[PDB]
Amino acid sequence: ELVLALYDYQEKSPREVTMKKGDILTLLNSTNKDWWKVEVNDRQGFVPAAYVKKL
Repeated sequence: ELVLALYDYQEKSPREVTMKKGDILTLLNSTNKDWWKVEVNDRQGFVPAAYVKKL
């Protein structure tokens, strides 16, 4: 599944990754309601689920 980044997010912990608004990310795990695991080109980690939209 692909998600679209609606906002910029800068990583704030070791498990997070950074994304820019408009990035299309690969969604790896959306089992948590708040934090989803994504791949943003050869990095994998968590971003806030509210800040992305599934395509």
